[PDB]
Amino acid sequence: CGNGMTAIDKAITKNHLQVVQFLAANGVDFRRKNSRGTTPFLTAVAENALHIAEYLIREKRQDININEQNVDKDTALHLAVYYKNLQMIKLLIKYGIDVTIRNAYDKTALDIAIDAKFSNIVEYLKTKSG
Repeated sequence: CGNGMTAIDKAITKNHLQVVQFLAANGVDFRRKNSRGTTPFLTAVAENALHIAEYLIREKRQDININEQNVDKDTALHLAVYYKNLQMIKLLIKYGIDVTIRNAYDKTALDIAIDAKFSNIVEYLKTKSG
């Protein structure tokens, strides 16, 4: 639409599934990045769309790699924890998220967890996965 402000971002913000599924069937380029440099699924995670992200991860396993990263090289896990959500982070964990890929700004999760006041997510990380 211009200046990297694609309407799919606000469509995900509205949190409606029909148009999102129609666009996914049409073949939207997940490799293409917006002005912010974030992939459409990363944008959907940043918009806190549980059902849209769930559909994108379930029916597009082969379309988008679990190692695929944006320009700043971040996974959806940190962006999801940024909104303190729990159910969708458990869903992301049970999909086998990658934690062994590079990152740019180089801040870990344990150190920020000590002095950033989130408990349930980090305890869930330590409980089962490991």
